[PDB]
Amino acid sequence: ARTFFVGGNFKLNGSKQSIKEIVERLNTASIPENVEVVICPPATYLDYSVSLVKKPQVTVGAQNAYLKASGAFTGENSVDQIKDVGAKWVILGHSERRSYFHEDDKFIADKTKFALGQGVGVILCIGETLEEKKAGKTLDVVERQLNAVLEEVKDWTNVVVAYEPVWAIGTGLAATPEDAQDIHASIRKFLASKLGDKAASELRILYGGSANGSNAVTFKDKADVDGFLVGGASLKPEFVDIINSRN
Amino acid sequence: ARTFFVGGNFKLNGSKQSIKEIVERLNTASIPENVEVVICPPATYLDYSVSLVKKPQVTVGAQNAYLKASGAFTGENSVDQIKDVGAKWVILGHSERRSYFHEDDKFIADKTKFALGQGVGVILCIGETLEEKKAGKTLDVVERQLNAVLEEVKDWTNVVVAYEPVWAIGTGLAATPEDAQDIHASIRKFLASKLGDKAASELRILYGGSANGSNAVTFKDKADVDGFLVGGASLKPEFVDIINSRN
Repeated sequence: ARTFFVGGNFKLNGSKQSIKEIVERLNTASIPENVEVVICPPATYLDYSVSLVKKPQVTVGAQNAYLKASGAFTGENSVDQIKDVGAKWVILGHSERRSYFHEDDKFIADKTKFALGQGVGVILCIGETLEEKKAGKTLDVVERQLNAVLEEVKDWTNVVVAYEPVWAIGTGLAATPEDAQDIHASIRKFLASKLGDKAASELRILYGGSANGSNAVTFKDKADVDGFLVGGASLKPEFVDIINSRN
Repeated sequence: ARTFFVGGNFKLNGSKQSIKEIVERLNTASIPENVEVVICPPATYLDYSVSLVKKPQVTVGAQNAYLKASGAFTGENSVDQIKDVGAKWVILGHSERRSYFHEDDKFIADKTKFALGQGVGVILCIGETLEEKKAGKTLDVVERQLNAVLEEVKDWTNVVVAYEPVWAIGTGLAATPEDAQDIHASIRKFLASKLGDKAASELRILYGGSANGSNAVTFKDKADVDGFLVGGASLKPEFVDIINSRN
């Protein structure tokens, strides 16, 4: 009893035309009532995407936001503006911000605090690199990453956490569901100790690697994979296959 | 040439409601004929804002964008998606991005090139800090910032440059119109050594300092300040009088 959650990170992808299509396709599909989908298009299409959604199961979120609501912060996205057009989620700490935009763990910590504070949900991204994986420093990083927000955030009833196998992206290594089962279970235990087994038992831990149409079922029987944070496949029709990979 | 340009950068501020009132005011205002006005809302509101302007003189721009149109850059803004939505400009290099997100000179130059590729125009920001000003290295700071862009783009038909005296912000220090004239004259004398005087005499150099309703009027008769990159004045009734100042 953890509601299956499916998130779709469009990344720097979409157009009014393609998004329309993407959303019109949900709206229109058979999707369980008891699944939680959140689509996260560029900030440029947030208002627009909202307009378009008609199924109770889906919401939209932003792919980043700052740690202040307003002020002199040219080029950022605010959680106030994201709630203003009806978005309900924010993705924080994605590997692409961590690497390319060198957001540190305290940055994300602060960003998470602030957003949960303003009433928006947070999809928090953790995971290690190849270098880091090869030195078997995987549990280290991930608890280090989680520890920084644990410092600021005491509640977590509105956080979903997604693990991203960064070592498995463009490296030529592949993550199996067994790899994922393992790491999530582990992650869970860690959080059980900091938060209590009740709070940890209800928290969703999303698998964040290459999950797609063909795969998604592969992970239907892994008890600690509560859903997915999909990349490329979210901009495609296989997206709906994912949403139904359980039944 | 040198048609007066007035960009209003809203920074992280606005709601659907308030961007409606500022546009409406703009729609009904009796502001001059050859005047270029660009409003710069939060990404969240570009579509919407475009939808409301009905005035040949006013256009819209974004506050920052990546150096790629699409891909795996979660959280970023794309010049192509800014285009799809109908905005025409992007501010690149603002002191707030150069500082808190530390966009170095080369990133800026890279993003200027690109956006031009794609067809949007750029409001390129440059400015020295105080410390740099104290060392009397304003001219070297500004040249160095501009050269990075000269390196990559040789046609600035589409670039207006914004001069921000970051050293007059917060500091207790104040920039005069005469200050402005001096500097602009100097960055103009310098882009001519490199872009030929014709190109230079056609380049609009804006004052991105604290320009408001009440002092906008003091820069008239400053021959090298072709306009303004306004700030908080932007979200208020007096943006209009800034607009009508050259009159």
